[PDB]
Amino acid sequence: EISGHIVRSPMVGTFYRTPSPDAKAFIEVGQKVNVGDTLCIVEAMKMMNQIEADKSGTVKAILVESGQPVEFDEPLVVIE
Amino acid sequence: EISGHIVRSPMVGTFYRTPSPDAKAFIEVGQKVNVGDTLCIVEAMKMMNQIEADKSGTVKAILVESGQPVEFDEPLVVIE
Ligand SMILES: *C(=O)CCCC[C@@H]1SC[C@@H]2NC(=O)N[C@@H]21
Ligand SMILES: *C(=O)CCCC[C@@H]1SC[C@@H]2NC(=O)N[C@@H]21
Repeated sequence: EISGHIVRSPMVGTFYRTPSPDAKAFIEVGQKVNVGDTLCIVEAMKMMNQIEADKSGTVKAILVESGQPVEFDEPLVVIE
Repeated sequence: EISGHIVRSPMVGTFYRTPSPDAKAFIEVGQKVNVGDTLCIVEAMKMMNQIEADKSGTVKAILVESGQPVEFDEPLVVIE
């Protein structure tokens, strides 16, 4: 059912929506993003990987909640 | 940009995706739901309101994370 371009995790770690515990989220559903825009962060033992959009579009859905563990290739964000 | 049928909060309270702190979520993006299916819970001072689907379709997006406060009429879930 999930149609659109799916941005997947490039690593095993913990998913975060924000640049810090007190900051606002990089993106929200309905937001337009451009190639290169940071969508989220996946962290593993303090190694923090900033996941960027590989194509421009609108954020259709965010599939994981902040603080949740993600696997390699796990769907994170859908862009339409 | 958010196209589809939007299920909104009927009250001011706290949004929860699960029936208990240790349970799995009622729904996930991509899941097909039928009228009457529970999508989430909004809680205010232990008054727990189970939000049900008013139409059948596929969950396109979930707009709030568990434990976050929601306002009256705030968009919660999008059904396509
Ligand atoms: C390390 O274990 C200390 C906490 C690290 C927090 C980082 S900053 C970027 C991520 N966003 C967030 O909310 N927490 C993560
Ligand atoms: C009251 O303040 C005690 C905690 C109430 C927990 C309830 S059970 C249904 C909701 N889901 C969840 O994860 N927590 C909420």
